[PDB]
Amino acid sequence: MTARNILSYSYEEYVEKITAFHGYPAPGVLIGGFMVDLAVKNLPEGILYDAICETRTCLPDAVQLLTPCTFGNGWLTVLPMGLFAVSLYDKFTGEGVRVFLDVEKMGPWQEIRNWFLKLKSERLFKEIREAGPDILELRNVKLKPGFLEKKHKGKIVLCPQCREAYPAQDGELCLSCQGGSPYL
Amino acid sequence: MTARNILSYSYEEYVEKITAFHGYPAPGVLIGGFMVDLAVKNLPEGILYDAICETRTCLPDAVQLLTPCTFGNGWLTVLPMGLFAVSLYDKFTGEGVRVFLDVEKMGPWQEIRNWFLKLKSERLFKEIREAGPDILELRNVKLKPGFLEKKHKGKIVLCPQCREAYPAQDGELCLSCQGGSPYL
Ligand SMILES: [Cl-]
Ligand SMILES: [Cl-]
Ligand SMILES: [Zn+2]
Ligand SMILES: [Zn+2]
Repeated sequence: MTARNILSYSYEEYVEKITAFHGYPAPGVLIGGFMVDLAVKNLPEGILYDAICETRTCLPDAVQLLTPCTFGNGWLTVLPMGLFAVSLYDKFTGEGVRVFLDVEKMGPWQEIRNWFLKLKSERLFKEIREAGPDILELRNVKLKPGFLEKKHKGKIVLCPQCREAYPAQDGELCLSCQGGSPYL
Repeated sequence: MTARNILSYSYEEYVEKITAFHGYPAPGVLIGGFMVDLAVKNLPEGILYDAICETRTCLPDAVQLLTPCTFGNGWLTVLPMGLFAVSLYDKFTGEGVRVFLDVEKMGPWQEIRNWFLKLKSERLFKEIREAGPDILELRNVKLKPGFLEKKHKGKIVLCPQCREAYPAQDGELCLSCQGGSPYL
């Protein structure tokens, strides 16, 4: 029954939007909402930010649903490191904020803890909403130089093997024909 | 002025949705719409499919906007191989369809060709809509075994260095502390 807006959305509006997009109101994307909300609230007002998720699970959809950063526009980067953390950072300077879960704060919340630590769901969902940002920690960060590199003006050539267009830098065949092909 | 629906959307509804999500009605996401539409139209009726994009640029947002597959639910995989191609495949069997651009078909469309090949925009946008799926080719594919693997029931441990939770398989530190950290 606790009032828990996520950016401009009510918690119920946010649950609606995320089930629509992600397919299920997954704990990770719900918690993810609180994280992105706290992160945005701790950036300077009106700035243009990029995003980094340190896990591929759930958290990217919280970012995509709530921020202008998407996987397809490149403003969201996903580093698959298995860490339930997101950073939002100034695109010009690389200064930003990282938000992650603080298990030290999940005393009052054993369902969130059992979920987070995969220890072996109506109760879980109520807890996420009650906890809100109380299970989160924030830290100022600055991105490494490589994350703010000029993107390269690549020359497009034709792969002799599959006859598709690809960046010439990738080699004498495209990366698929080199062995990256997922297909039999 | 050509009628060009993209799944359930009109071309104008689709342009609206994609500018909202992606930030700009980028040629890639527009073309991407035609691709995902042709792909879905060539899967058996009513089946549950996963998606693969072979480039990170634009094409993922066409998939995310039009299909239930998202980066965060794991039903969309992005293989960053620089190839403007998407496949949709049966999640159970791995049989699917790959769609890509056929430059052989871009005779009537020099603006699309100049864009696709990066050779050095009101005209480009009109052409994409006029061309529709005429610049696309389709091929039946079956995914390699590794893309249909059972996902591992990982044990969650605490990184001694950063004291965040991570999968024990990753090592004695988490992948960030091992060196994957994007932060200074
Ligand atoms: Cl991950
Ligand atoms: Cl790529
Ligand atoms: Zn090739
Ligand atoms: Zn660590």
